[PDB]
Amino acid sequence: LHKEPATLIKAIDGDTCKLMYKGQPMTFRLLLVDTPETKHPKKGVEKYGPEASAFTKKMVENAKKIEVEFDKGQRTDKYGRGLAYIYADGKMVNEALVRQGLAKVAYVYKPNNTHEQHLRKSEAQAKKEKLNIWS
Ligand SMILES: Cc1cn([C@H]2C[C@H](OP(=O)(O)O)[C@@H](COP(=O)(O)O)O2)c(=O)[nH]c1=O
Ligand SMILES: [Ca+2]
Repeated sequence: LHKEPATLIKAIDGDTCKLMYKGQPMTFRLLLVDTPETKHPKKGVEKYGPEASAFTKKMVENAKKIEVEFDKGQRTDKYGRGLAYIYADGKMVNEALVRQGLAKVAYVYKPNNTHEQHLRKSEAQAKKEKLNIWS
């Protein structure tokens, strides 16, 4: 995979944000994970949703550098959101969230699953430690 620079425009929630990519604003959705919902009425504000948003927001807003890394399959979903692993100063937001128990490994669609095992080992550690979602 290859990392590419991006510029934070606006953090929306734990797993969705707007970034300037290739001189074009677009919303991105984190690959392989799912932070709780805070916008959709069908799900309501799920437990830990706000916590996940705050964690992500702090992480991306305080970064000197943001990079996006597409996987080997499709680069956008049906809603036109970019699908990537996002790094804030070299730290993967997707993993950071899972490690804290603020996200679950979800939507594993191949061939977009290069980092699946890494994220799963982190989720296991969070459950093991009974963190947030796993408390
Ligand atoms: C992470 C991801 C989400 N999605 C879709 C699945 C869900 O569609 P439906 O909305 O039709 O259920 C939605 C979940 O994202 P949200 O957590 O933003 O809702 O986005 C993909 O298509 N591919 C992906 O890799
Ligand atoms: Ca979500």
